[PDB]
Amino acid sequence: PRPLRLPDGPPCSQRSKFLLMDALKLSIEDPGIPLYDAIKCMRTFFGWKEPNVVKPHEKGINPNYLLSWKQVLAELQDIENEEKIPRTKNMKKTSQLKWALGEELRSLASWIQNEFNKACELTDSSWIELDEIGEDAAPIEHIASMRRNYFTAEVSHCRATEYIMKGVYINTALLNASCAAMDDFQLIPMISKCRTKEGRRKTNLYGFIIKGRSHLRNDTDVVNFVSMEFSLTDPRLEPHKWEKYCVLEVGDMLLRSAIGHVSRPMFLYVRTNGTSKIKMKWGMEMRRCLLQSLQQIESMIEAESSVKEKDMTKEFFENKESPKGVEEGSIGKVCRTLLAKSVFNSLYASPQLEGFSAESRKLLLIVQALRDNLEFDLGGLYEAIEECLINDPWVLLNASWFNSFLTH
Ligand SMILES: OCc1cccc(Cl)c1Cl
Repeated sequence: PRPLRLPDGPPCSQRSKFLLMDALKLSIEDPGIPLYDAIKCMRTFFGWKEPNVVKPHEKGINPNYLLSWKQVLAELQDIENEEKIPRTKNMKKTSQLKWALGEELRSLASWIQNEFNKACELTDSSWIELDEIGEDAAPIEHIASMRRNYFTAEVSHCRATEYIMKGVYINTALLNASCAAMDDFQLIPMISKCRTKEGRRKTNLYGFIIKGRSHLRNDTDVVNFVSMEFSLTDPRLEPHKWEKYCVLEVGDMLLRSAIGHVSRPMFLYVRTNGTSKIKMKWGMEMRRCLLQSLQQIESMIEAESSVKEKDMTKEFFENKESPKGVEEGSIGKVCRTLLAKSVFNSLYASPQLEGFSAESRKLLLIVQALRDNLEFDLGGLYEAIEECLINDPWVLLNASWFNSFLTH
C-alpha cells in the first residue's frame, strides 16, 4: 500500500464563490436594506483613488473589469443624489457588463492548507445567535441542550462560521434576485452581520456582485455573475492563486498593526462566475454545517458515555482507559476543525470530492485492518481515488492529508 500519486503541473488556483481568508470588510455599528447598508459602509472609507489593474486576468478582457467597477461607483454616486435611496439598484446594461456576464492538471499549492488553517481560527466577533443550531419543533432535552450550548460557545466566533453566514447571505440574496429581477443586471451587496465582544451589532460589506439574466427554468440552469471583492492581499505575492481574477488597486487604507499605524493599498478582486438554483439552495443551507459537526462531536461523546455508563458531556467539553488529552490541544479546536472541514466541503463541493471521499474511505478501512493485524487487489481502488486528483485545491489537500495518515 503506497501513497497516492498527486498530479504534477502548475499550482492550483482559487475557485471558491467568494474570497475567504483574503476578504476585507468595510463596517458600520448598527443602530435592514442591503443597498442602504452598503452605501453607509462605503461612506466610512475615504481612501478611494482612481483604479487601475495590478494583476491582469490572463484570458479575460481587463478593460471591461475596470469599467465595471467604475460603473458601480458611478451608479452608487447616482443613488447618493436621488432623495430616497431606492430599495434596489439595477445596473445599466453597458457593453462592459454585457461582456462580463456572458450576454488540465494542477499541483497542490500551499495556499489551500493556509486557508483551512485560517478557517479554524477564532475571530473577535460572534456570527450566530445562541439558538442558531438545530430546527427542532419541540423543546429539547437537557443533555441535547447542554451539548448545543457548549458547542455553540466554541464555534460562534469561528472564522468558518463567518464563511457560513456570509455564504448563506449571498446565496439567499442572489437566489432571490434571480427570481425577483429576472431581466435586470441587479447590483447585489455582499453583506454579513456580527456582534462584537462588547455586544455591539455590526454590519459588514465585503464587496458586490452583479447578476446577469436569470431565467432559471430548472435547478441546473446557470445564472452568471461578476464579483468584486475588497482585499488587502497583494495578488502579486501568489499570482497562481488568482488565475481566475482581474485584480484592481482601488484605494489606500490606514491600519493599526503590530508595527504601529501603517498605510496599505486596498485591492478589488474581480472575476466572472456562475452558479445554479440547486447550488444556491445548498448555499442557503450552510448552517447545516454547524449541525453536522455538532453531530460528529456528539458521537464521540456517546462513545465515552457508553463506556463509563454515565453521560460524559460536561467531562468532554470541559476536558476534566480514558483519554488523557486532546490531540489538537483543546476541545474547542476539535470543534472548530470539524466545522471547518464541513464548511470547506460545502464551499468546495465537486464530483471529484464526492468520489475521493467515497473511494478513499474504502482504502482507509483496508489499510487500518492491515495495520492492526500484520507486523480483490488494490490497483483498481487506487485508480478510482487517483482519477479524482485532477486540479481541485480542496481534493488535493485532502489527498495530501490522506498520505500523512498512510505514513503514520
Ligand atoms: O458612497 C459610495 C460611492 C459612490 C461613488 C464614489 C465613491 Cl468614492 C463612493 Cl464612496
